[PDB]
Amino acid sequence: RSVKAGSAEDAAFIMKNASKVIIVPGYGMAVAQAQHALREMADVLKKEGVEVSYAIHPVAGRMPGHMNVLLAEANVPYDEVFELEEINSSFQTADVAFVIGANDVTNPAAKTDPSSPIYGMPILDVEKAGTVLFIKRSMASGYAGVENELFFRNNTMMLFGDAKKMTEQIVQAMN
Ligand SMILES: NC(=O)c1ccc[n+]([C@@H]2O[C@H](COP(=O)([O-])OP(=O)(O)OC[C@H]3O[C@@H](n4cnc5c(N)ncnc54)[C@H](OP(=O)(O)O)[C@@H]3O)[C@@H](O)[C@H]2O)c1
Repeated sequence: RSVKAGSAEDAAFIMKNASKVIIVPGYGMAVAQAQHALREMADVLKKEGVEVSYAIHPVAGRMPGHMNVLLAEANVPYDEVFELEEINSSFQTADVAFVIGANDVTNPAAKTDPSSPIYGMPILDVEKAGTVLFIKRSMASGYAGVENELFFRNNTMMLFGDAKKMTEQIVQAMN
């Protein structure tokens, strides 16, 4: 087994109702729907009084300064957005981590065990937050998709489905 239960229905808590998280725009996120989903989410939801930064290497997806496009091109802000080495703060208070579409960018293997097929680095210690929403089908390859057992601790994880189903059910249609 792993360590989760409700899919996006859970986001509503770590997303549309989680004092402190970090939208981690991975490959799907912006190219999934998050781009405009986490966009309205980071707004209609940040207004509730919840924080939302972005936990991802400054390259989690296609180009480098691109995942910030879904944040900018959509509407979400990048001032509360931390690339990588500075994520030590985002996840320092985030009692969650909406890890949307990321995959090898969060490979906590470096945080858990270097045995991984790669070497990892200062990823975005996402599992090291309250909950975590790794939204994607399942066999997410990415640049590595290796060691990522992060989905085995306190309700922190991945929510099978498309990043478009992520914010659509939580911030766009919980119940
Ligand atoms: N950006 C650059 O210029 C650059 C340059 C050199 C190295 N890198 C490195 O490349 C890595 C990138 O990490 P990352 O997490 O962003 O990358 P990935 O691991 O490259 O991420 C791809 C992930 O997004 C998902 N995905 C793809 N299409 C999707 C879709 N249509 N809808 C929903 N999900 C989709 C995939 O899983 P699912 O199919 O399960 O969704 C996949 O696992 C980093 O280690 C980085 O340092 C980047």
